[PDB]
Amino acid sequence: LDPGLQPGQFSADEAGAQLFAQSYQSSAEQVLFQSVAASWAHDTNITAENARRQEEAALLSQEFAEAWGQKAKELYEPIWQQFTDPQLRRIIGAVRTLGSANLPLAKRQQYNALLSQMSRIYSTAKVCLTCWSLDPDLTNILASSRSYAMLLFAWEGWHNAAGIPLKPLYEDFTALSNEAYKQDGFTDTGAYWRSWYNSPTFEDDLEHLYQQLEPLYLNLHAFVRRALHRRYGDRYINLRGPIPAHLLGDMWAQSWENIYDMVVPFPDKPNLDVTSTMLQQGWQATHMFRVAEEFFTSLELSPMPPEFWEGSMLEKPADGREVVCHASAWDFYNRKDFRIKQCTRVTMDQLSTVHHEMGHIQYYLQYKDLPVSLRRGANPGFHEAIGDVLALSVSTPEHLHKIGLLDRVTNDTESDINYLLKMALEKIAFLPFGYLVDQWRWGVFSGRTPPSRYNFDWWYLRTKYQGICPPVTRNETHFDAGAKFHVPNVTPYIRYFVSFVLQFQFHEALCKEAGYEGPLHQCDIYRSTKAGAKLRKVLRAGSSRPWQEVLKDMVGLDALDAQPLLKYFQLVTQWLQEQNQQNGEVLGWPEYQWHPPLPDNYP
Ligand SMILES: *[C@@H]1O[C@H](CO)[C@@H](O[C@@H]2O[C@H](CO)[C@@H](O[C@@H]3O[C@H](CO)[C@@H](O)[C@H](O)[C@@H]3O)[C@H](O)[C@H]2NC(C)=O)[C@H](O)[C@H]1NC(C)=O
Ligand SMILES: *[C@@H]1O[C@H](CO)[C@@H](O[C@@H]2O[C@H](CO)[C@@H](O)[C@H](O)[C@H]2NC(C)=O)[C@H](O)[C@H]1NC(C)=O
Ligand SMILES: *[C@@H]1O[C@H](CO[C@@H]2O[C@@H](C)[C@@H](O)[C@@H](O)[C@@H]2O)[C@@H](O)[C@H](O)[C@H]1NC(C)=O
Ligand code: PRO
Ligand SMILES: [Cl-]
Ligand SMILES: [Zn+2]
Repeated sequence: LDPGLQPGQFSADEAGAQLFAQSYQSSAEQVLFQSVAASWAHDTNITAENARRQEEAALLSQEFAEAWGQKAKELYEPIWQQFTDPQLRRIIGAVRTLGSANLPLAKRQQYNALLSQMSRIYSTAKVCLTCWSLDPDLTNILASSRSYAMLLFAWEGWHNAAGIPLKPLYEDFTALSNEAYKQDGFTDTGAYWRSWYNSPTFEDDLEHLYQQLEPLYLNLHAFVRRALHRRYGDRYINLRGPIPAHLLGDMWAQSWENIYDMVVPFPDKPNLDVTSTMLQQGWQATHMFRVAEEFFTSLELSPMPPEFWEGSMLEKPADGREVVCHASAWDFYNRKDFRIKQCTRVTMDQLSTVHHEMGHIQYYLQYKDLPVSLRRGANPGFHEAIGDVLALSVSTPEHLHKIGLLDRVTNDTESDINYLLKMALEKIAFLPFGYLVDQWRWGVFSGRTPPSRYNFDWWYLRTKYQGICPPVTRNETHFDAGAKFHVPNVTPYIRYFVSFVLQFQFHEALCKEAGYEGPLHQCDIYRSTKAGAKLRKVLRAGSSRPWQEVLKDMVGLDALDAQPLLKYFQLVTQWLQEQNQQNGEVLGWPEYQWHPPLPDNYP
């Protein structure tokens, strides 16, 4: 570590701590930036050499965090919690946590290399028949193929190709991650992740939330299973059993909007899937981003800077380069460079993703002048909710009409049901999955789930919550959790469950602030500068203040609350409930053991 990056001398009182924090900040931007840059160079161009460079950058980051971490502990570890500047408390709090910097040198290297190798495995995995990539090839098949056998080949091929080789590395990563964070005072890595929400009752609170949301999920599930039964027959669909995991339009069955055309209750109404219109109008990735950008500026939030357009990767490279296609938003910590890396496809659901990612960027733009340690969301769920809130307005038939993607719908009860169903397939279907992923990972981190039970416990949770079953037999050679991006890429997941609840709280508060007075689900906050000012306040706060306070200022409540979500969906909730009772549906999957047979002569 260069002497210019070393911590100097500071007094052991609150005054000296302010100077310490300032000095940290003065050096941290350079170190964080070199690391984000190397990560970028790798993720947009996966090679052995770029991985080597990224790891080298990661090592320097760890060295810097060690030097300043230890100095913070030495000087302030007792007294810092009693400092009366809450922002300073948060900075010191952040700096004293070394994470992987706690590992001895050889283990830091092992850890850094594991991250590289798991990332490589997931993002370069292919299914050969030459060979299909996840994005766009297998994504497209799962989205639009209605051949049972073809869907199965894609689902099984993907889970096999991505999951199996990840398992040994993931075991090694879990052990090292735990060793690292134990030194920071946490029982395991999961405990560290959960600490970001600063709630002694976090897990209970999520459980209570889910209890309220579950009946909506059960009704949607029963309704969709009925349609699937009509399409695929009694051989492949059990009306009292879990749904085969490959039939819901999505590799992870995490969102079901791609099977909308199968379940659209009133087809004679205008087609709410505007994809073919985007295609006919010649929309490209770049136009999707401009359209998203303009919504932000309509709220008097920030446009994307030139560095964003010049630096971002908005399409899958045509040069055959290997990239991490999974959409992400990047803060380079230099207050100038902000980027999105997305293998953008021209679809309606991709348009929503563009908004999601740009929500992240907008947060970055708004809090770029805070000290580095405070450049985070009020909690990670806040960061995930921003773009989704705007996307709720964009999805409304009225907004789609405003932007030339839809002919004015008859504002009647049946148009409402269509729309709320399409939204339910996207938002309600996700809830059990958003909830279960970190439950699996928390179990792994605590040792409750050893490698010998990785798949057993994954499918337990997948069945328990989503009511799905694998369409082919799985065993512990398979590592099906590994075939979902966030696991090998070590990105926490509970943020999304939190987000999916919170975004409806945001939507309600912003719509009220916008002076809108109709039904919640028909709200469009486009061009509300009052709604923009309210959202801006949240964004500029970063992690400077307790999330409960920031939420109170915004929404009038200091807690996550399912009621705004329920109010938004109430009409389709009622309707689905009636369709299910009239069809004599069983709510749930009491034949919990059931799996479908193989298609004739597979493969
Ligand atoms: C589509 O049609 C629905 C009717 O099914 C319209 O919803 C209605 O919108 C009006 C006007 O915003 C609402 O009246 C308002 O009531 C509040 C008090 O509740 C009052 O403070 C306001 O002054 C205003 O008069 C009405 O509540 C609402 N009706 C229902 C049943 O929700 C909707 O406006 C139409 N949407 C579009 C986009 O054209
Ligand atoms: C992808 O990454 C590789 C490195 O793994 C890049 O290859 C280097 O490019 C520089 C600058 O043009 C050359 O001078 C070097 O000879 C290359 N270095 C090595 C170690 O091979 C490559 O340019 C990157 N591709 C793209 C499209 O950015
Ligand atoms: C786990 O299963 C592996 C392959 O699965 C088998 O073949 C597929 C196509 C299905 O028909 C399935 O029922 C079969 O089990 C086996 O190669 C492997 O031996 C199994 N691993 C262990 C550790 O038992
Ligand atoms: O794709 C995923 O898994 C998460 C959830 C929605 C946004 N990104
Ligand atoms: Cl999180
Ligand atoms: Zn996100």
